[PDB]
Amino acid sequence: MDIDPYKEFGATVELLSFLPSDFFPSVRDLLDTASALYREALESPEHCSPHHTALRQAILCWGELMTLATWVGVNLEDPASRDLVVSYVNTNMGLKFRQLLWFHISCLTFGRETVIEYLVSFGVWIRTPPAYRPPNAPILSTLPET
Amino acid sequence: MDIDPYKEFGATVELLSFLPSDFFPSVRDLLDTASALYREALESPEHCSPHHTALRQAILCWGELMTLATWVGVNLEDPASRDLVVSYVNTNMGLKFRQLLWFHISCLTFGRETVIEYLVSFGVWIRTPPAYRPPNAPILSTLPETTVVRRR
Amino acid sequence: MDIDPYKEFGATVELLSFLPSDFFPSVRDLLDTASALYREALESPEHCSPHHTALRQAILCWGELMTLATWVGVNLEDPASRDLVVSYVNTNMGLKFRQLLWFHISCLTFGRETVIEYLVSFGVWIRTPPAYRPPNAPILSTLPETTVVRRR
Amino acid sequence: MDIDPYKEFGATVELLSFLPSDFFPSVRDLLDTASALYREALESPEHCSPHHTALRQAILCWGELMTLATWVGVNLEDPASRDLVVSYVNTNMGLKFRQLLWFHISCLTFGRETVIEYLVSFGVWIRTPPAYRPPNAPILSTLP
Amino acid sequence: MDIDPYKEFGATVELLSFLPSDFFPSVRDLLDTASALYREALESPEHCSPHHTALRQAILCWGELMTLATWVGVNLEDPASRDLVVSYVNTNMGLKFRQLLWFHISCLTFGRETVIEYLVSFGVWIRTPPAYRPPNAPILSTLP
Amino acid sequence: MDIDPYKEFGATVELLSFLPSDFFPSVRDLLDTASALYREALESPEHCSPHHTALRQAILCWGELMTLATWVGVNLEDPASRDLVVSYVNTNMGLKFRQLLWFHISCLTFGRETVIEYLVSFGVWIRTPPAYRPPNAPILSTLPETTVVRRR
Repeated sequence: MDIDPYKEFGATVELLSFLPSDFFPSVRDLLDTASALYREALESPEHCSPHHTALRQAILCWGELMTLATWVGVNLEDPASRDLVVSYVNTNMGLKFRQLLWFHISCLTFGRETVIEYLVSFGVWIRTPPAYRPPNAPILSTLPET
Repeated sequence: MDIDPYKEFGATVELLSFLPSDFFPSVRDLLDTASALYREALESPEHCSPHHTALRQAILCWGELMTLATWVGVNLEDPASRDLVVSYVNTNMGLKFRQLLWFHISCLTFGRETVIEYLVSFGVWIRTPPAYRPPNAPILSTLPETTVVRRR
Repeated sequence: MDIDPYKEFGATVELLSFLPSDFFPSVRDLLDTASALYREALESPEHCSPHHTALRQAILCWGELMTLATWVGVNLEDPASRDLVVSYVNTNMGLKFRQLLWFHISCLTFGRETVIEYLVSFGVWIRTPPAYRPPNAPILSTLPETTVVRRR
Repeated sequence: MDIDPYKEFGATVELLSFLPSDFFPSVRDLLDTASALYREALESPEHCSPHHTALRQAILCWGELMTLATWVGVNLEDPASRDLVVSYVNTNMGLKFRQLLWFHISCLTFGRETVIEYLVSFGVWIRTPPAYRPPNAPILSTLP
Repeated sequence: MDIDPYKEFGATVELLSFLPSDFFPSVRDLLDTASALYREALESPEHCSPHHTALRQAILCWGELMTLATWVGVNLEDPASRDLVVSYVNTNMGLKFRQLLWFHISCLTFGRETVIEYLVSFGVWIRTPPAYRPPNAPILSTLP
Repeated sequence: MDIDPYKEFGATVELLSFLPSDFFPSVRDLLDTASALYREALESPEHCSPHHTALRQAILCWGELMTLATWVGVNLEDPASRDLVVSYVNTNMGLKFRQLLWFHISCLTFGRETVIEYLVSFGVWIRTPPAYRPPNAPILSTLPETTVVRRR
């Protein structure tokens, strides 16, 4: 079955690929951000939003993957195999999780539509040659202008 | 951060613990049932209900796990380490996926409250000692077992 | 082309694939039943329903296959080839034809919405492991108590 | 069981017997035409018409027969019987499939009336003796 | 990117594949016809129709390719590669240009419906076996 | 024939010929942008606008040119001829294609009347000699202050 994790929200894996891989923060900062801002709501027994349920599923899966990594670290008897698998897991699933968490945390903080607008603007600016674009990179902010 | 995947639906992992680990069907049967009943909803561009969102997330994760399994299948030379990894992944994640799929599929077809009522009935019947259990264990169905329809 | 024969009727190959091979009667029983109940309607030049058209095509196809079986049985000098061909044809196409005939006859007798529900019930009951399965399957029948008394 | 596939559609085998067996095109051209013009409908979840229903069953049946042709090609070791079976299946059932496909494709494209009057007429042209038969055989066309 | 040039106009490559490659006229006859009938419109400052837009781009592209054919003819010294390049450019891209020009010129002259029914029908005449194919192949005409 | 591709849109080759070669992004950027913003509209079977039709023709033309580049790269035995042909094709047609794609994408994003004014402004500023030219060119941008705050 062909399922896209962003289609229910209107976003596409073709819109997220548009930004460069090095843009997204590390998992440690995104998990800390989530713990700081939304821990209580996530543990709430109500369906606050579809964003909360997606975050809940993604966090539990990452936990299970980390448990698997630790079990491979105790069980697996040779250094090359354990090293190879720890690298593979960390890099590929970390990048995927990083994109998904950044998208949902930004949608909750700034509004999904506003976040998508910011994404498009930033992608467009990274294509424009530097002599012919505004000098400061676009950033999301929540301070008032006054 | 401590999250329970059932708690937003008003069940608990402890309530499901009443079911024995070998109760749940195989992964292939659950995926076949989902393919038969719900493909068009799951693909559709609407958040029809929280159950569809949860199913969507679970399926993608299982898919990525299978991809990793196949990648380990190519990459590692030593058979024993890859065999250990594959057996671990299949057994441990398979059982968890099996439970979550059974729960969300049953809640969609029968109704979440109806599924909770079954769980309770199954638990009550399994506590009874074997010398006194009636042989008709509870099962979820929509029909009288002896349904007769007389057509004109 | 890829086609699902059931999709036009709102069922799927997946949903029917849970029925075991012991469930279907013999081809001789199904042809007897189809004739005894519907010969005149089938021979009518009217589009009575899509079920009638599907039954018509299938019957003629099986007739042609039986003609092929009689031809191979005459022409080939080697009994091993004859036996291999006849056994393959009878077992595989007879089982496929048996499933399709049972589906259309049941839809005509009971009605589709009813057949969908009964099929779903069977699929749910059969996936239950035998240690927990109640001993008697769901039955679909036109005689509820097999005692026939003067109608009203 | 007195089962004529054209009878529910208002023709008969006997009427269709006016066309010689050499007339009908190859199975490949018919399948190509069907794939080009009706692929979407023949795979959609509706009975658009009974012509749509009959075509689906026929296609699936040819599929099963071709699958059997593949099984025979592998599992019999005597080449002579294997060839005899393949040649018989292709020639005899392919002729019937070609007739049925041509009839339903033509009925969908031109309409029953257009096709059937055409049968009755091509027939009239073929009964004419060679010395008076015009070289332009009748042909179906939508151009006014 | 799933880009079929006929799809926005209600045909497909697959339908257009009924015509053999020998059928389409030479590029010179098509360009002569376009110059004789639409030179004024194809050079006026309006989008009279999307057929007018598609034709302009195609003509400019053929122009650039022919300019490249002139540059290759001068700047490569090995004659064998120079000839191979010229022959490849002319044969392969000229076939595609001929198909596209024929389609748009015909759609402008006779109208989409007239052209397309014609495709569906010429196709029907070609699938007929040689022993029964009438010698008069279908042809587009405006005469009543 | 002689044709101006811009004349149907109310611009001319002359007006655009003032833009320098350093102004246009790479072809890889423009194809990425065109896909990311308009793939579904382009694949729609509807005449959304003449801009869509022009973009469609150009994309297919560039695809065919790239096919030619791969063919020449295989078939020719002499690397000098290959390099001369590939470099010519890439530089001249890539620059032409880059200009046309930038024009149509900008017209779709900003709107034509706006693009005309901006082009005229650039042409006026660029013809000024550098000793008197103010140091920063006119900019056309969708983000005025590159600080993005919750919309109204």
